[PDB]
Amino acid sequence: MSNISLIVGLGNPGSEYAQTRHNAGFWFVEQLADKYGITLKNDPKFHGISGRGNIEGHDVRLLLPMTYMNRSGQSVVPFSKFYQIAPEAILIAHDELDMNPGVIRLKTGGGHGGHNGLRDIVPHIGPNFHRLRIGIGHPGSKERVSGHVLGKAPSNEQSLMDGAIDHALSKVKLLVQGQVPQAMNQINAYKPA
Repeated sequence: MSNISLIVGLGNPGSEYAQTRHNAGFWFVEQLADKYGITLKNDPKFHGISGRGNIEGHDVRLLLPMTYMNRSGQSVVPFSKFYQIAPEAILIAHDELDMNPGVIRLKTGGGHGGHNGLRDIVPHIGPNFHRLRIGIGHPGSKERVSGHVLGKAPSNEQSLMDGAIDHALSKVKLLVQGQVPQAMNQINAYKPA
């Protein structure tokens, strides 16, 4: 398998969206960056914030599009093309409505599953990148999906998500070292303590 060399977190820019569920991807990558001392800087050429540094012995790029969620491909696509990074070396972390808080899965391939950030990316780089699906829960009905992803979770659900994100963080070494099947087993087995 390919080592993961680019890790992307999906979300919206600005303080008003920083704590919302739809930024789950941003939480993972920001926390990963600070865990390893990687600095995320403004990178207007690619419509995002990005960084590069050593994670567990591998040189890894980190990216947060600043396009707004539904336009995320305007950053992920030219960035990965410029550095010639194949989809198979990419992991994209994102909120997953179809899984509850505290559930987290690593997935390879497939389509966007209705996720409007992934909808903007699959068309242009294809589906064969890896995804870290961070469960944010489903509110109950189609009509409330937007207010749920665009809202801040209560502290109980937030702890569940943070516990799930902490677990995936501990598996990133397997991902960057090319061990994707092991990482998938070990991430996917998580259940809150």
